Amino acid sequence: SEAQSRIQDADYATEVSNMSKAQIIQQAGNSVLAKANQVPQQVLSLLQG
Amino acid sequence: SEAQSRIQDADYATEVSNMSKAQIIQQAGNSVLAKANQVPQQVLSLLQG
Repeated sequence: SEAQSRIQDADYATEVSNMSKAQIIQQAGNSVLAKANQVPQQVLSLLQG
Repeated sequence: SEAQSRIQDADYATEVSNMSKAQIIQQAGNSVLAKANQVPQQVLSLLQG
């Protein structure tokens, strides 16, 4: 049983850190997606209309 | 998709300048045409009639 515990029974210590890092990266990705979509309208500024 | 963008999708920066150039030439040519049609009647001026 202790043997089987070493292949199954994922250690939460690394898993929670991975979850936090993934969520942070997802938030950053949403932010940068918004900021990138905020770029083009400078061309409308060029059009001056 | 980026590759297809690099072939289509005219750069607006050059297009706006080209449009400004074309409009300026059009207006200047119209004015010069008016002047050219305003030239001839000196021949009537000669006739003194």
